Amino acid sequence: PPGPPGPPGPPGLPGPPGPPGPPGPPGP
Amino acid sequence: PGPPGPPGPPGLPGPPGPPGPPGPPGPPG
Amino acid sequence: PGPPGPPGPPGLPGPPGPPGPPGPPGPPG
Repeated sequence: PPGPPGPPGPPGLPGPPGPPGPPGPPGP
Repeated sequence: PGPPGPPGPPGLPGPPGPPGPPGPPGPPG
Repeated sequence: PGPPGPPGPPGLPGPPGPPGPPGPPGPPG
């Protein structure tokens, strides 16, 4: 009969970049 | 011999993505 | 039994990255 399932695939791509960070500190 | 088995399971999710861009400028002094 | 099947497909993309860092100080007052 057929062989067993192959091994797991490789890890996926890295995730996409996150969103922009928060606004910065009040100016001087 | 028998035929080859089915394709294996999908891989794990990839790693976390990188930090997003720097935020916008803060409010004026 | 036949040989093991082909390797599985790639996983999904990883989780989106975290928010970037805070922006620069705003203009002077």
